[PDB]
Amino acid sequence: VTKPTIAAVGGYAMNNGTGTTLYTKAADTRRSTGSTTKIMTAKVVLAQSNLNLDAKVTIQKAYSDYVVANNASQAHLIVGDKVTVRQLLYGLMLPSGCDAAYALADKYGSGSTRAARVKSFIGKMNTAATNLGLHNTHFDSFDGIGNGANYSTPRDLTKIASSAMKNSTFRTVVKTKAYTAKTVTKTGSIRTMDTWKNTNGLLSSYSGAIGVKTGSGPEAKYCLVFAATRGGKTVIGTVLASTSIPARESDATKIMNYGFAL
Repeated sequence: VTKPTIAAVGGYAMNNGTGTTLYTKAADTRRSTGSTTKIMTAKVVLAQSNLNLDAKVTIQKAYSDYVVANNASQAHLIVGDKVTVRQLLYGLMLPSGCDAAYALADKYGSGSTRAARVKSFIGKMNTAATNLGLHNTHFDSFDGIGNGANYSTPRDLTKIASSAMKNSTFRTVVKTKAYTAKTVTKTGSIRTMDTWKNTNGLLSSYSGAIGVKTGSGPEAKYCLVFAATRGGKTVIGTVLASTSIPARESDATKIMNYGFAL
């Protein structure tokens, strides 16, 4: 059809299976990523050699005080509770839990203090980007809150998502609309947390939708990394700095419809 007009200042889409570019709009112009940064955190974790999805992590007061201070989005994890790595991945990706991101960084970074392990974890995120051969991506935080040193591009981010989608656990989490965690309490009892719902509205509005993660920030504005399959063909892409929640959703709908019609 005809190229669609979108509100996002940055946009990109490709055939996930072949790598062929389908849509472009300032595809290689660097911008702030906000919470879309959490896609890489999940990717690094899932690639750890010492990965055990059933391993349990104790929620520290630090994770809790962190979201309060930066008034970040959270999964409402309760300090004292024991949560598995698998549950933390759902907490990170669905409601966009920055408290979960912190817990994952602290667990998989290497070092003797929490401060040292987060530093090491962020170093791992950048190494992963270099290994993907990226040139316009740099991380300064494990969640996207950090600073102006936290940037990427619509093309770079799409390649990061495509790489993560190669992991079945990642694909499973990302297409999940709702998840309810049953955690272990400080005294040993089982707690049913309030249900977590995925912030990505395409999972319900766009048929074939299968991913992947919304994002936002004071500088990043409204972002979304999307993916969908139809006729055995899957297009994956990114939209950076759209003007609102609904606008970001139609931007992506428009790009995907165009990509499938090419």
